[PDB]
Amino acid sequence: TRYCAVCNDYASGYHYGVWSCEGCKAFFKRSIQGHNDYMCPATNQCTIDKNRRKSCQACRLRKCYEVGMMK
Amino acid sequence: MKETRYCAVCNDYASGYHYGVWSCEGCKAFFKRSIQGHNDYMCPATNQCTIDKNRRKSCQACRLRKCYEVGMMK
DNA sequence: CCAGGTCACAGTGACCTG
DNA sequence: CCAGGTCACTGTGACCTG
Ligand SMILES: [Zn+2]
Ligand SMILES: [Zn+2]
Ligand SMILES: [Zn+2]
Ligand SMILES: [Zn+2]
Repeated sequence: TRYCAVCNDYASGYHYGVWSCEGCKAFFKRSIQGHNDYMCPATNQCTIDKNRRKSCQACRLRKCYEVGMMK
Repeated sequence: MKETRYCAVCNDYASGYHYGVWSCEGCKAFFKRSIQGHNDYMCPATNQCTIDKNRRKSCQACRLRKCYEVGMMK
């Protein structure tokens, strides 16, 4: 029992370099294909979790990189 | 004197006066859906998000909050 | 006018393919 | 096993209807 390094949902495998859910995986995936900068609605410290992850993409991506994800 | 109207909620161009405040089509539809039943809205931060035109799709909780704050009434 | 409907559209994530 | 694809679902907001 492994948990997403990004949001802590249950991981599905080791994706882009860390343990991660299908959600963070695909998100990260989408991200590297090109995207306008994201915007945090608050102060750049959101709580990324299983639910809240859909809300702050900016924080999600940041956390994506922080925990390691890379192509 | 006033050249334009702005959305009391998000500050984007207002389109009419909906739910009792000048509002954009976005905030109007948002509020509409929200009053149409139970809502599980969450804040990803501390319940003090900035709702503007770019951050509006981001926190539905705070958006609703301001909807009510500024006067919207069903 | 406005309220409430509608629907093309974009992000999402579970699941498939290779 | 995984990366990268797919696509059913869902929330949005621009528009329409009554
Ligand atoms: Zn995750
Ligand atoms: Zn954030
Ligand atoms: Zn608005
Ligand atoms: Zn919020």
